[PDB]
Amino acid sequence: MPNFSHTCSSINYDPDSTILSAECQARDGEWLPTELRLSDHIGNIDGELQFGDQNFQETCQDCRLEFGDGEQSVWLVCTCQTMDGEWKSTQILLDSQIDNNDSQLEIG
Ligand SMILES: OC[C@H]1O[C@H](O[C@H]2[C@@H](O)[C@H](O)[C@@H](CO)O[C@@H]2O)[C@@H](O)[C@@H](O)[C@@H]1O
Repeated sequence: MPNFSHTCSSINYDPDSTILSAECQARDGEWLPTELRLSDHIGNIDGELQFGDQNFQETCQDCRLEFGDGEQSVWLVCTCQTMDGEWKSTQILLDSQIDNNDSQLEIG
């Protein structure tokens, strides 16, 4: 269902504190800024990235968003260390079971 793309603009993601910042329009038509911490639903699992877990940037580096053919989407890729200590590249699409209300930001 709907995502924070068209509803919000100026998608920012700091790789240190992993916080997503973007301006969204409220029901009153007013524009406000919102922040979100993915670490809450993203953790490391034997070298892979999955939803439901937490604490991932601590064991991962080079996190960066990537725009596809249409700037209406950005994709999250990060290198996460494995339990043996090896480094591997994983990928994950934020667009999915996540959405933002007109004036509030909460999972759908
Ligand atoms: O911050 C603790 C860390 O613990 C768990 O991760 C394990 C493993 O996947 C990691 O590769 C190594 C460190 O490189 O540590 C543990 O053995 C996870 O619960 C992870 O989410 C958490 O951040």
